[PDB]
Amino acid sequence: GEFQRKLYKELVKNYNPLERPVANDSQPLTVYFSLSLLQIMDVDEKNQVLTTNIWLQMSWTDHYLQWNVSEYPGVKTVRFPDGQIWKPDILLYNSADERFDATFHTNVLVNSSGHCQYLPPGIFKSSCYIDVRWFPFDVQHCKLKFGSWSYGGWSLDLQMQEADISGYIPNGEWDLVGIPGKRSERFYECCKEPYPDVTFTVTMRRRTLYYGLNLLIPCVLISALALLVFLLPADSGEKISLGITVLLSLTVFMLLVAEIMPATSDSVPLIAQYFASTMIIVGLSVVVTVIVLQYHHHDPDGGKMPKWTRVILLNWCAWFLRMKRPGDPDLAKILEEVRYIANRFRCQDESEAVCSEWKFAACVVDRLCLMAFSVFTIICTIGILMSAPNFVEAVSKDFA
Amino acid sequence: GEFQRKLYKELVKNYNPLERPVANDSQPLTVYFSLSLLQIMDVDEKNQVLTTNIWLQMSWTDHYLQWNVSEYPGVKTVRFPDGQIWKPDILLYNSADERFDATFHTNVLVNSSGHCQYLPPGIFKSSCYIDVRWFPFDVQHCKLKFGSWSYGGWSLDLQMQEADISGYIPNGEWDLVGIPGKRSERFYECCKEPYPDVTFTVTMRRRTLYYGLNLLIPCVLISALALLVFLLPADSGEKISLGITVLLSLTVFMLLVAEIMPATSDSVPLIAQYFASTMIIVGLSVVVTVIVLQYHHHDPDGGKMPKWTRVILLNWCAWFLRMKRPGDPDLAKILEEVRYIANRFRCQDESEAVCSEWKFAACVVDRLCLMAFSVFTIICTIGILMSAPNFVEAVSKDFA
Amino acid sequence: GEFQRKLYKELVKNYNPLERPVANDSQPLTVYFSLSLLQIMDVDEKNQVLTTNIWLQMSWTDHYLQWNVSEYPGVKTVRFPDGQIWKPDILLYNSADERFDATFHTNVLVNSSGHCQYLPPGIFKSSCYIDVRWFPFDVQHCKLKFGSWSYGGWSLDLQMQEADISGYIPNGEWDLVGIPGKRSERFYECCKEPYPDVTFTVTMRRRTLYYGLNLLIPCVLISALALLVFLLPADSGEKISLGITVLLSLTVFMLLVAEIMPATSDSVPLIAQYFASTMIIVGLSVVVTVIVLQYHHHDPDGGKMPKWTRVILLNWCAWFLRMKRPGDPDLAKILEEVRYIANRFRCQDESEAVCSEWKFAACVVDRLCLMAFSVFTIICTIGILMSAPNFVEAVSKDFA
Amino acid sequence: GEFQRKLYKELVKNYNPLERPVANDSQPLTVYFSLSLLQIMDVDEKNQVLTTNIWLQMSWTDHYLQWNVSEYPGVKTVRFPDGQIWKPDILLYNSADERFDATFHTNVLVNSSGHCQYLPPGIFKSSCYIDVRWFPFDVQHCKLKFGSWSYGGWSLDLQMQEADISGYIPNGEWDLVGIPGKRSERFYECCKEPYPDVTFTVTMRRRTLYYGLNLLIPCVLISALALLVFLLPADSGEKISLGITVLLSLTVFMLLVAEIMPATSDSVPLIAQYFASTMIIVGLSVVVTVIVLQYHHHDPDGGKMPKWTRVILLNWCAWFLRMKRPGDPDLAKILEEVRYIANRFRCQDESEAVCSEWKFAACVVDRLCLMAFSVFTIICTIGILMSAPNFVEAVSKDFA
Amino acid sequence: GEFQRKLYKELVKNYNPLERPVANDSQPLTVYFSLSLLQIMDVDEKNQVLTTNIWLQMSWTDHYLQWNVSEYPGVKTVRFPDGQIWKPDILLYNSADERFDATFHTNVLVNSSGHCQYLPPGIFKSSCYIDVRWFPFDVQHCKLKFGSWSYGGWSLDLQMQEADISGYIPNGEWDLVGIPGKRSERFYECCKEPYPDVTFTVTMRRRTLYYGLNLLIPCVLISALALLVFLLPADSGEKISLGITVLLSLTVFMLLVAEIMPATSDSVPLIAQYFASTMIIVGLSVVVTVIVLQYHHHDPDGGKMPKWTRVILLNWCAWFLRMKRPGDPDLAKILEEVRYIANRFRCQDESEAVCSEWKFAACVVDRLCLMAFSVFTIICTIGILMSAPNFVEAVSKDFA
Ligand SMILES: *[C@@H]1O[C@H](CO)[C@@H](O[C@@H]2O[C@H](CO)[C@@H](O)[C@H](O)[C@H]2NC(C)=O)[C@H](O)[C@H]1NC(C)=O
Ligand SMILES: *[C@@H]1O[C@H](CO)[C@@H](O)[C@H](O)[C@H]1NC(C)=O
Repeated sequence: GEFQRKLYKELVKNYNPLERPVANDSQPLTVYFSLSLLQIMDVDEKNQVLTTNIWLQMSWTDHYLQWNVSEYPGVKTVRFPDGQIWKPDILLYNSADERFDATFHTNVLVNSSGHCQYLPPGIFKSSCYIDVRWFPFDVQHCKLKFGSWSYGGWSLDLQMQEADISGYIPNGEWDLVGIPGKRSERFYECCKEPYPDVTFTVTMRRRTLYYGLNLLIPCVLISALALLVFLLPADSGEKISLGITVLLSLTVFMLLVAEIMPATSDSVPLIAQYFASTMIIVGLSVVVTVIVLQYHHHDPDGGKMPKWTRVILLNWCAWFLRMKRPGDPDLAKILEEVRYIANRFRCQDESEAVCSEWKFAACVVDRLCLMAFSVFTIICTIGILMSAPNFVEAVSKDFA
Repeated sequence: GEFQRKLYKELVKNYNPLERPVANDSQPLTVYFSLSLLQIMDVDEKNQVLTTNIWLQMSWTDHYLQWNVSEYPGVKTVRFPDGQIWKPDILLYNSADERFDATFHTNVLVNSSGHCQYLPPGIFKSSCYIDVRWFPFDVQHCKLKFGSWSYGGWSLDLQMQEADISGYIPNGEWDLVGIPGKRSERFYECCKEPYPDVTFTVTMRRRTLYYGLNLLIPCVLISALALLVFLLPADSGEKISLGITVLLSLTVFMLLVAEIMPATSDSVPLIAQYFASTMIIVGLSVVVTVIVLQYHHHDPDGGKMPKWTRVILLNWCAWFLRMKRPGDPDLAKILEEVRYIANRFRCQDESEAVCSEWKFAACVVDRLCLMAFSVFTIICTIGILMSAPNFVEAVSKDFA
Repeated sequence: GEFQRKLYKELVKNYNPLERPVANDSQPLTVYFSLSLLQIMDVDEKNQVLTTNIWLQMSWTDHYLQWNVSEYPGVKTVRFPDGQIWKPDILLYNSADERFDATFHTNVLVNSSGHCQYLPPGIFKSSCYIDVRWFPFDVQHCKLKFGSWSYGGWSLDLQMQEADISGYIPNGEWDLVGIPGKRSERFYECCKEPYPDVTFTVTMRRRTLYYGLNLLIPCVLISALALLVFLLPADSGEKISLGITVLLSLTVFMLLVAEIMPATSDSVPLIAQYFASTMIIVGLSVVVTVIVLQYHHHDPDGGKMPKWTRVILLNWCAWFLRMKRPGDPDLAKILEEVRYIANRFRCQDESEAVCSEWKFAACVVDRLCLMAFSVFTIICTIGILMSAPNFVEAVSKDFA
Repeated sequence: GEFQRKLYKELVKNYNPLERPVANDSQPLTVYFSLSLLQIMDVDEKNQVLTTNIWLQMSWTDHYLQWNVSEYPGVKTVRFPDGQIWKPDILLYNSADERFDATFHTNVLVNSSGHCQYLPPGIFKSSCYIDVRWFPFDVQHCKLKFGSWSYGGWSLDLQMQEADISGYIPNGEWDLVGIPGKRSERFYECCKEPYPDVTFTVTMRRRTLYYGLNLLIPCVLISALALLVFLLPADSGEKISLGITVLLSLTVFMLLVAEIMPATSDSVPLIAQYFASTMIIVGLSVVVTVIVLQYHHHDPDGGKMPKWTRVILLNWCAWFLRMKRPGDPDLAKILEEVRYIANRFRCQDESEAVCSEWKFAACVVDRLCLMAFSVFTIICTIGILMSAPNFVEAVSKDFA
Repeated sequence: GEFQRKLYKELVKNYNPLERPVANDSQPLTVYFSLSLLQIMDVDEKNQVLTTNIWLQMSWTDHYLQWNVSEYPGVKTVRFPDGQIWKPDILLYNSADERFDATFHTNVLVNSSGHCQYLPPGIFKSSCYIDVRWFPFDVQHCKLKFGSWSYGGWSLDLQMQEADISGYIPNGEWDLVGIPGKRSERFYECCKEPYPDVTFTVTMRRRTLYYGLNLLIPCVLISALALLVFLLPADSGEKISLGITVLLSLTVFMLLVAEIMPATSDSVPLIAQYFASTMIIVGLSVVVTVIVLQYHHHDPDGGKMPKWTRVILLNWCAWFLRMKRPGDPDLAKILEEVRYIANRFRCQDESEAVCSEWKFAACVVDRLCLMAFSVFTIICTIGILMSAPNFVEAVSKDFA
């Protein structure tokens, strides 16, 4: 239309995009800043980078871009592209992107009275410290710092508007708690100039269903299965094989899990503590199984049971465990032969009884060690998990 | 040619690319929007990104770019590059690309009467929520939202044309069902201005042959092989070794499969349910094998069989399982010697029979547990799979 | 030089880069298209993308860029950069790159009579469907489609020149067969305008030495080693352990191989068929070994051999397998004692013979199952491989 | 404001951005250079690239960009974008980025008297040689070299300002020691022109908690568990199985650890030395276990114990190890029969004693080898770790 | 300064950046080309791409950019940015980068007499065929081809200057041998125009310490450990378990090593040959162990030793191996009873001797196979390694 063509011709006359559009040069220009969170794409634990989808919101009043609607009927708003009008240089201070300005520069919508709007979308990759002390029950507070790169408070004073979460898309791995923010003023040393900024901090809570189903349950199941060695009779030769195979499975699960948590060194993760406890328990179980095996295959002709060990185990433990311990010249010549055979059989029988007593001693230490290790593992696996804060809330939310 | 040179010189005179080309400034400009789906490249389950090959289609009528063919014989169409004529700022709202405008800006083809065409190709990376509750039998509905970034309904009203799938290239992993779309109007709070848009939703069905051949069949084969422990005689010492080796193979297959599904926590995947069932069954089988082994190697001098257990197993189970349970002074001196030897042999024989009865008890509990576990595994592996909807359609399409 | 400076000043006067340089506006402009294949970089099986190194070749006659050599002695050719002269907008239709125009825009070399040459190099990432039905013996036909994005046949008619392979660099993984191409005309619905294009299809054959050395040979070696269980005496307790360990090795090799082939679901790959056959054979071998073991440790006091089974195995199989089956009052008191001892020994001997006959039955079923499984595995591993076409040519080329 | 508009109009008149702004052409221009370290993002060991977050600081005095504040009240500073004023071409010499200039060009802030400030942020990817001789106890010195690309000392002399670490964000994997720097002058061959530069070297110390918890502790635990073979009685058949299973676990841990350290060949890493020692110890333990087993199952009818071996082991080792070694015609016919039986039993008994002596010899070599291997492993695992410098400081910092 | 401002104003008057700056249009322009190698970043074996850090060096004499120093005191050199003066279009012909021009365009330094210098840095990704026939002892010759894209020899004749390696940074994985180069002329078919170019070929030698420490030593150690099966007594039941466990470890090491070498099919790598030899040796050892086991557990009631086998083994091998092979009516009734018992014992004793002879035969074949396999493995592992050329030089450089 000729009206809007004339308006466009008149507006850009003697216009400098390098000039702050204010009526009085000694007064600042008010700029309103806000956010519109859309999607939390990736929370990188290893490299400490949070990737989000954000719609920036800026608004300010211009002095030169005004006109009378009556003179130009039918046209109410005009649009200007990049590099033709002045716009604030608001930048994310703590960015972690190769292109520091990750905003797709769109048009600028203008009032009939100078008010401007600017909503550049973009995917931001900030840098926030991530704590995994209570992983996978952690709650993080990542920050987004925004401010003018070169303008001062006496020239450009930012104002904060409450963040928008209306169009937020829920994420299946992180539960958003809230995104508060507040305006802050930072004075300098030389000069009384304030330097306003708007900082938005994101609070999100990890959803624990996936890890609780794929790591805690299977690992505790293998740990429980490792206790069966104490219920296996020593006559079969599968005790050490079974124990070492559970150890191998635990090592494989360690290999599977090693790639998730980062390489931090500020605090030992809860998953690391629990896995160390489990592997130590399994190793101790293997040691006990070896001791029991060396008790069972004890040589009957070796040293006899010491009185202290006998009275300690076979009496006291049996009392506590409620188990019962099992239990003519030719005529002379043949007489000596049968006597020798009978005495040989008698010696064999007494040696067999001597071996049986050691077998019973091994069988009675086995159940004691079973009870001890069962109590140890249940207590450890309860305490380690219940130590972490907000565990009850996490299991109330992600399981019910 | 001099004719087209003159036409080009005349057309761009007093032309502003920042002006909406309409005859009346108070009336909107009609713009037709459409799509031409070409290829579904990648469906990223973990990061929830769908990558497609798309040819956008836009068309509108211009008012200033008209001429008489008689005045310029031989020339019917003209082409303009980027930044020389006004074009709509149609953008994908829900994009997930670093460059928000992933369209390769091509030329604009012009009528002899102002009609314009614009087909910018590009590879789009949208963000759509992906459900894996019925994985790998899922059907997803990803959306593509298109609309003007700054223009209003009173100025630019979009119109929807049916999508084109003529040049669609079939994908070996996803089966396209259809790509419908409809125009929608969104009114604002202040003002009665409609804000039209065109949303295209893609419906695709996963092809299940690959997963059904590489995951379900091998895993169920190992699960079936794990049942052989109940057919292995207890005299050989390979029962625990075999069971724990099947457990190790299952753990390795878990490690192989862990990397496919995402880390969501909204619903337990069907593959997760089935794998948990299989591993629980294998663990219970190992427990039963340990119990059977401790029954087989029971000490003959220990506690006798309780009457309740004897009558429950050896009579009732044998009835049900249809198996039969197996079954001169020197003269005095030598007489006592041979009597002692004979009595020793008699005691050994009765102890052997006592042990044989326990061996039979173990052999008869073994088959009962075999039957129970076989029924359990077949019922579980049938119910878990048949629970998912459209399973019959999936196996009718991807297997016949 | 002043001559070339004057020529450059004169040439660009009143020149519009948006005008088709033709003498008559109603006639088309002939443009010759060709290719110069240089290197096949990557053939992506999973995402179906072929990456090549290409030198495009374009040539056309210009009408405004002509001069007399006598007027400008010493200068024969001139060069123009991007955006200063008109060049055809030839684009790869089926591209799979974020930047749809993957050509590095170089200069344009000009005749003294208007003829132009343009050779923009670039690395192209097209999208071609890849078949892995006969993997790793496949032969693929990937296509490259080239044509003007907006110009018509009445204005710009493409002409095809034979492709150049003089500077082709041989690839160690793919053997190039040839790169033919032909010109095609596509008429529209409204109008009799042809729309010419040039399509180049690449035919390449996979080199099979690497896969044939790293997958087929080792896997068949483990499959052959799995047959040794039938030559192992049952007295040793390593049969089940050996079989399950070969199964574990096969599972590990499956894990190694799983990452190569794509996730397609249109056809079962030959490698998948062969691996399924091998794993099924190994599982059946384990089942047979369990059956043999349960035959060997059969209780001598259990049910006797059925007559049918005895005559079927011990007679017929031995006939076929050519193996031979192995084979004073005190005086009265001592008389009864020695009689009892002798009768006990006699019963023990007959029970031992009864057990020996079952041991022989197991030993004779073992060799029969060995022969059956050996024939099965050799026949399967020959037929599966020889089923694929061009197998003889592949082994003649990549092995001799 | 009209004042700042007039000032902007006056400043850029007859201004050439290609001219060095100095009053006297024969004198150099002083430029101050500094740094503001913000974050150490990634220390790439394999490809030797250090990625940091840096805010460059430059300052210099301009001669043409001056004005009187009284003539232009209310305006004190002006800002200029890229390409409108002259700025130094300071570049990182030893960069490892595809875009050699990884700085986001921001505005330039100007005094009222010509002084300029320029703080372009960016993420830098330098290339510094990384030493892993003492990994994971290493301390690296990566360098950042900055200097003008084309200007000389007689025209542009750099000056160094101390680095800023006020806004440094601590990293969980690297502990920053300090970032010193100094100015250096490099004369040329032809000409007495100095060429100043500023080099900043970063000193950082690796935090060892993660590796010390996930690699050293578990590996030494498996190494200790491998010693249990010497406490396992030889009667059970799990010695070789246990040893080879610990070997398999060690191989799996090698596979897990192989991907961390780079592929350098200048020095053997400490972790490589320690792992080689551990695997050699385990292999030697397996060899000793095989020797002990072949001693235990020695045939009683074979060669007798040599006198030298007997006196060396059974006497001296028992002295040192303090273990005790265990310990009528018919009448004639029956007489000969019982005599034959008794002599058979006597020969069996003496053969059993002969075998028992070899069993004791194996049992006594077992404990000697246990002691030797325990001393070897503890000494090796102490010396290898304590060899590295700053080990005490590392364990004092990262563990207390 | 006003002098340099005036000089800049005068220089760019009537200057065309599209004109070759020569005094005579019919004469060529001499351009000197050189290189400054800085760092070899990555040598990609799989995709055949060599990434380097390069400083290009170009120099030529300009005719229009000259001035008198007396007229402009104090200014000796001027700098021009991209796109304001003519510069040669030297491009790397065999590039493998998406951006074909990987040079960061810097300024151009100018004499007071027209001489120009241009040093654009950049990271280049060329494409050179990589041979791995002798991996990891290979020496590669990658090439870098440079030449003008459109200018001819009659207009632009390149001249080669020797490469610079003063600032070369040593690489821990590749040892640079040298970077020679030579100028070459390529005539065309139509015309006698030479087309000069400068080609630089890089010769580098791989450092073998890392591979020689992590692959050859551990693999040969496992291969040596696999030979212990022949020193293990057959009475213990760990022979097959040990052999199959070494096989499993070898398979795991194959999985670890599979990802290093590329997927070429032109030649079998030395590492592939050696690994195939090792796995074949281990498989043959397992086969021999099975044969020995089936000899040891031979049934005493089966077929007797054939005379040929007896004389071949028990005599000849024992000769060669120097081992010795081990070694009143009631009165009648009791007489018959004791006679029967004695005859039973005699038959048992002779059967035991018959079994002992087979046990000795197995024990004597075991050591023969041990010697054979030891000789085989040492000879193979020496010959395969020593076959490769420059092996002695590699072990002299990377080990001493
Ligand atoms: C314009 O360029 C073309 C080739 O690049 C030249 O035309 C060729 O000339 C030769 C000799 O007459 C013929 O054999 C060819 O058939 C021609 N090819 C084509 C495509 O026409 C021509 O020489 C150049 N013109 C000038 C003045 O140099
Ligand atoms: C600008 O502000 C100052 C004080 O705030 C005042 O003295 C001056 O008059 C103002 N100038 C204009 C044009 O309003």
